Amino acid sequence: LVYTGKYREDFEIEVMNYSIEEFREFKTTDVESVLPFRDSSTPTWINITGIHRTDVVQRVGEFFGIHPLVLEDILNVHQRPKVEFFENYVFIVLKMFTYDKNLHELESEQVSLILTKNCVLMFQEKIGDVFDPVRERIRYNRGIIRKKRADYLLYSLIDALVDDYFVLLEKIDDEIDVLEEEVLERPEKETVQRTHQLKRNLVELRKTIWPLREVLSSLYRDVPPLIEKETVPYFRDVYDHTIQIADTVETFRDIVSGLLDVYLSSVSNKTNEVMKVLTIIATIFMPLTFIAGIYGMNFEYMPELRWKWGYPVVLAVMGVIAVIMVVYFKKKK
Amino acid sequence: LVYTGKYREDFEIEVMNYSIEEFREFKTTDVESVLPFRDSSTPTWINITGIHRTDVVQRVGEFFGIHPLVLEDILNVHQRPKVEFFENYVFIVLKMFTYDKNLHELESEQVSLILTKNCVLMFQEKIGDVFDPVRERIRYNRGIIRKKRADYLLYSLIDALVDDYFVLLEKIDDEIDVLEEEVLERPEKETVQRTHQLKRNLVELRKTIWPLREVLSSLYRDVPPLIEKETVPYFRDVYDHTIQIADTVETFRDIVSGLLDVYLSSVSNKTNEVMKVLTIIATIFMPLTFIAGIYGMNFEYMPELRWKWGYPVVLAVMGVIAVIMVVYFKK
Amino acid sequence: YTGKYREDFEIEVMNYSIEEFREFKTTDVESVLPFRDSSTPTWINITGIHRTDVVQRVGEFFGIHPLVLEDILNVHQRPKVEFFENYVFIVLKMFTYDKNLHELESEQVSLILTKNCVLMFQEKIGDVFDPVRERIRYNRGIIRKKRADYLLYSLIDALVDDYFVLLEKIDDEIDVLEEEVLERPEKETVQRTHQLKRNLVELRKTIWPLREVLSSLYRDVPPLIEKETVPYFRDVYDHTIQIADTVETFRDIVSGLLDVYLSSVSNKTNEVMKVLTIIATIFMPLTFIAGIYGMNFEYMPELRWKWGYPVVLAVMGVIAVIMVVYFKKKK
Amino acid sequence: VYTGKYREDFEIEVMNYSIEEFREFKTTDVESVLPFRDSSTPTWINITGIHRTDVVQRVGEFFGIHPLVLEDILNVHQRPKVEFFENYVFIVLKMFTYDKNLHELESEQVSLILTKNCVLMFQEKIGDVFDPVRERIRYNRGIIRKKRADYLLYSLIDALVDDYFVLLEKIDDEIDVLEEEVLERPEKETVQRTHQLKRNLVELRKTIWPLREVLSSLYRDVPPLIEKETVPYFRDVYDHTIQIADTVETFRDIVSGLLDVYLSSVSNKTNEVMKVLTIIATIFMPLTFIAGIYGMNFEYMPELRWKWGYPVVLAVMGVIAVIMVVYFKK
Amino acid sequence: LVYTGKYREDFEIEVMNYSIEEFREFKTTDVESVLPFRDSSTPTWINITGIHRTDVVQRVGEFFGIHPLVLEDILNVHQRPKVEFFENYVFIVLKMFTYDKNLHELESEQVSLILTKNCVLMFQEKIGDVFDPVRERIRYNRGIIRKKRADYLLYSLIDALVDDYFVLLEKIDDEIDVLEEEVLERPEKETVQRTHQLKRNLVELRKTIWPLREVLSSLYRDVPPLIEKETVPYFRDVYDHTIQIADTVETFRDIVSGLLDVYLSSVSNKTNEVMKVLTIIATIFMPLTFIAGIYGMNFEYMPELRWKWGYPVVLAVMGVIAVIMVVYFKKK
Repeated sequence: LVYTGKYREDFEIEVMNYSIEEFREFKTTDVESVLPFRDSSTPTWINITGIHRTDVVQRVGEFFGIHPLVLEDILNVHQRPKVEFFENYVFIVLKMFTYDKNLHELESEQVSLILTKNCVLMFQEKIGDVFDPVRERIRYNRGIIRKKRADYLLYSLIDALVDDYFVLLEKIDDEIDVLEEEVLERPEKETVQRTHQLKRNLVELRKTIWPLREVLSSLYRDVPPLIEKETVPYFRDVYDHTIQIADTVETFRDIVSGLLDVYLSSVSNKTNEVMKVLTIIATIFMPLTFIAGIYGMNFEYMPELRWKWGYPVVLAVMGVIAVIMVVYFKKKK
Repeated sequence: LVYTGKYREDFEIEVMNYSIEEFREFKTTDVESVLPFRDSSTPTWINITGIHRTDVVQRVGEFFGIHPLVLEDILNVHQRPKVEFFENYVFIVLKMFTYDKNLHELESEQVSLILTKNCVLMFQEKIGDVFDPVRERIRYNRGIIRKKRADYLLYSLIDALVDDYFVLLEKIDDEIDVLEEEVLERPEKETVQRTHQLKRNLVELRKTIWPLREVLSSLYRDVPPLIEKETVPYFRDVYDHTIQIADTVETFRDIVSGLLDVYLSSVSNKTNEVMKVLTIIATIFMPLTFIAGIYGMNFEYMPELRWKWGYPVVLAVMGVIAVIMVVYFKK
Repeated sequence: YTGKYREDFEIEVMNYSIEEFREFKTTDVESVLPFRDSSTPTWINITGIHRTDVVQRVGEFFGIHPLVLEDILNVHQRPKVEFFENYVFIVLKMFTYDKNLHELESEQVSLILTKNCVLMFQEKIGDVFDPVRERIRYNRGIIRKKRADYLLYSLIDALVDDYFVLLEKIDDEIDVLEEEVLERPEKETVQRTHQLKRNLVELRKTIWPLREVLSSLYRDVPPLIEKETVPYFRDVYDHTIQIADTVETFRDIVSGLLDVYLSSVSNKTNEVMKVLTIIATIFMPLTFIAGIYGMNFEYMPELRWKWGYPVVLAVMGVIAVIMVVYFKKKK
Repeated sequence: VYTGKYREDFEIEVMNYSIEEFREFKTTDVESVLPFRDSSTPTWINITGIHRTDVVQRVGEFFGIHPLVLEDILNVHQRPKVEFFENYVFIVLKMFTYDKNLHELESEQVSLILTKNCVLMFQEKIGDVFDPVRERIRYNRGIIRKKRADYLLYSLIDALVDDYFVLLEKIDDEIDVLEEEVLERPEKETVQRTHQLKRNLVELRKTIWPLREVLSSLYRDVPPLIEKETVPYFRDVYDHTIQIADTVETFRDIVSGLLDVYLSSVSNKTNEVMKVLTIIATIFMPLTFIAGIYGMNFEYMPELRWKWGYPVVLAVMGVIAVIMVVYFKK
Repeated sequence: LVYTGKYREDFEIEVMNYSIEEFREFKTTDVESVLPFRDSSTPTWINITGIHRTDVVQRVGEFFGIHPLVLEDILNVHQRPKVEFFENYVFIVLKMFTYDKNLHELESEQVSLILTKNCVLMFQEKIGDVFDPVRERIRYNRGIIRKKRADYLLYSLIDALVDDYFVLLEKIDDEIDVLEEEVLERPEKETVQRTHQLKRNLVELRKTIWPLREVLSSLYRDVPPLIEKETVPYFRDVYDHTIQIADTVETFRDIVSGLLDVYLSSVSNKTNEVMKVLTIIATIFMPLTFIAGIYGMNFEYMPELRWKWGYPVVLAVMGVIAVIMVVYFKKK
């Protein structure tokens, strides 16, 4: 039993049993109070927050007769999502994402679950989730959520985790718009440094959902013990929502790529803005310096003193030269 | 039960009850007057504008016995279009899209409606809709919209909404037409800030349309309380169009996709072209200037004055070198 | 009249029957008017519509909407079909592209079919109706035995066939541009493409919305008899598909033209600087040294060192030459 | 009207199988394949050389096929689709092939029509991926004999699915060659080759993208055929096109990023020259200016009044050049 | 039978024979010493080094009746990792990579293996492998490897193989962080070369592992000759790795792909930065030297002498004009 997560602080127990009639919920740290709900007729949902605790799970897990490896695998926070099939229960590896705005940081939380008999087990590390509206449906008798069983109750949680990324979408757009305005007006250094932060976290997001599809697809392909009549209409929708994300990822991939060019295109303009100055100055002096060089040189036959008005006439012909090119300038280049 | 919308200004109600025989249309802001129309055997079409009113949503919902969310989710002005079937009513979320050509921006208004029995409730935040020609055929008993019930009206309402997207695409292309031309001829940075945001507007669009197919797809394969037969092929025609719509959207991206580089394409090439102009100037005068710079420097031995006419001969040897370079240039 | 041609003007009327035929050229505007109630379908040519006296007369003579007259006076307008209880106004263009220089001209052809007459309006001289005149002249086709209904289409189909030549015009220039860009590349090429690609976009400006224009009568034609012109519209639209595709076909190619052309010169940007560097970087050192002896001092090494003039120059030569080996090093 | 580029060869073949026995033949006779319209066992039919409008018209009118359905086949340039009917099934498909020698992707349309137990397959030229499919029909190998023409069609399409994977292998290998050239020994005109590949890659996306609807239309419906013995099978095929198209989008980024390597290589070697050009002119311009002053002529010359002036002038400016050396690369 | 490798130097053959009872091993380059152990009912692990030998590999291939082309394929050191299936034994193409951090080099080592009956063939290129701790378990009876057969050891070989790929990436991972710091701050020349080499080796990396993933799924779905599901679930562990490894490879691919263009905007922006200096340094002296060259010329009418204090005045006006350029600067 090895917990490799960073949350070893708080622990919490919550159990929500429901039926076509009533609803019940409580928060008791008692380990042996939530266990007798296992053989309950009505589907009994159980929450375990603060999964860092090995002692409680070691009692609860072995009260359910859970395979030893499955116990520690839960405590392992470094894992690629999957599903563990058994003759009694079904285990699934999941992840939750949280992106704090006004900052670029991607944190994750691994949620594990085991569906045995009528009981659904949700295992949390810290406080907070997107499965609160699910409880709202349970508590307020919203839909067929009171009638159906654990596999649907599980799907209700599965359906919620799907919407988790949809909520995360607007969180992404926030940092984009801030980064947008940085690029759109007065672009500067560290912007590209911020670009990578947005760019790196971008593909990283889809990278997680990518194998998670087959994790859910294999379920949608098999599920022998659970009712497939209920299953097929459930997961097929979730199976569709991954396409909604598949486009949504590329949606921002084009934005990040496109907006990146704007900061890059400005430099070319800025370069062109400067290289026009270096151009016009070099074109109005070096040819005239050539004139100053010839008369600067002294030869055998000197027409300067020979011809009348040798000195003043030199400035005259050069003055026009400086003008005629300006007319040729101030145009499209 | 909080309205987070940007329009809490005005509040409007309109009621239209019709049939193959009779017809009536009127605007009564009275919440009590529209209530007894719940038991109407004829299809009841009701307009409700100014959804900012929490009490009206509550009051109308109470008398109709509506779930809190179904009333509250409407007050939530930020929501994804979807469909929920019920034993009595049908929860539907829609999004009206509007675009102005002068100022480039995508403005929208969320639309939700509920259909139970013969009752239909259209909801709006602000004034304006595309259902004006719909009311025409209703009012003048034109089409089959009178002959059938609210179920076909439900289609007829959505039909006008889906049709609006086609017209919207027409405005988009012309904005692209002007935009794409500006980059071609004019390497000036004004369209650049316009493009990426106008591109973003189209990018914003596909985010809605793609999952919006489920709104059709759900009704297309199910409609348990609604009548069978007719309901599906009418939706099919729309479900066929929503394919063409989304395919039309992605097609537009290809234009803007490489159009961004065209801006950089001209600038980079012109910059280098300017360098070419600067190059040929600095390369021809300096060596010829270097010549006179040598004679500008004096020494003890000057063969130039030893052999007569050393002045004009130098002018000749320089003139050819400058020309033969220009000949070498323009290669 | 918003056009620029106020010079050339001509009036022609070719009235036919199932038996006989008549044609005449009378500059009098009042002369063609009594042909309105002529039992036989009367086709009328009006070239040089710049004259408002003919515009104002005919419009008031047939009772034509004032804006429709202005629509003819407006030479810059999208093709369309205007449905009315009596007549139908249609905007059409005649595309002509010379191979000598890149330019595509378009003359608007408006037509109004009312009662017993069909009107053709030309801005300047020239059309594709010369063989159509022959069909009215030589009794070729069903144009004689039918009324103004197919008589109008006989004018239409000839215009439809005109687009084919235009594709052949551009495609030839494309094939030339294929040889101009992909191989033997030079400047001003893109500028020719900048004219061609622009006209290519300018081409889709008309044809693409012209589909609905031809599709306007596809399912309608209210005053005239139907199902004769409908299968015509079918095959006519069968042609414009390949046309618009051919338009789009060139676009993808034309894109690949500049794209490869872009990286070509932008890579030579470095190559150009290679020449500008090696030339300018060998002068400033030498020009300075050759500019030293121009200065004045108390002690002169020029006179102190015998052969002061040639020795200094002789040694600096190789010092500038070794720069070539100093340069040219593989970057 | 046949607008295709293959009007040369033509061939007709019919493969009729059972759960026990099997028979096949090659007869160009148009009236030999028609009486198998009422064949109990599912009939598989191969027709290459769709340029012939007579057979398509003859066989089509024999099956009561709508002229437009026969006309859509005559059109060789078309987007894949699915059209359900109360009797038969009409589906349009495409075949893509790439050669490594010259960078180009050749295309071919396959329009199949399933009516009851009769399946039609139409081609322009010789060559297909249905050869290993025939083997199972030939050797009584697998479930393919037991199930009907619906699973046959499923298998026919299923075989066409993996064809893209192998087709994806081609471009990825071309990428590998492109990975080599752009990075190692960067070369001009390679972008032109790359831009063609870009044009080739986008060209492929035109088919697979609406082909999702092609698969989704079938999979989520199947009105005439047996649903539960067909629908879950279409899924895996409908699942693959997601896995396929995602791999397609993957290459789009791969080639895009590597395309900028050659671009980045140029600007770097460009700037490589610029920094050198800078320090050359910047040092002599002030120095040349100084000597140019003493070259000027006036009424008063203090240079002669400067004791030991000449040796120190060239020396005092000698330090100015030195302090700029360390200043370089600050 | 053509050897295409670079190691024609050394040769060695080790044979490790064990059972559920004992263990025994020997190292004999003699060909006819390792052959009679073919009919051994006990699992026999046979090392094969000196793959340059076309004759012995043939001879052993002759002794086992191995297909001639397969023998040449073993002699072929240029091949995609795959599995050649046979009715009795099984041929598999594999690779072993080694990377040093000092000099960036990804070297390749192809090891083919064939398990016939109880005999295990392992074709080495040169001396040494990562199977050193694997030999300990066979020798010192460490684990259930003794109680099980060589088919279980067959997967135990993959363990040493895959564990290398883990450490391999861990070695390679060190360079990216450094290359980042090279790109993020203090960017310079040769950075592209490191960006090239590390990515180039990474290209070679996926080019090997990605098709090597098909090796497992080839057997994992079947394993026809050996025991099924008594070997298959072991593959599932590496099956998780071979996908995650290539994704961890893909991780480095995406990072380097992004790390590259950051350096592009780094230089290109600072390219103009130096051009700012060259512009303002040159353009100010362009007229100055020209002005000095004006009076450098000589004429019949010289107003310089006509103008009192001609020398100090001219040098005075050029003092302020050159300075205002920096004030004329700071525009855009």
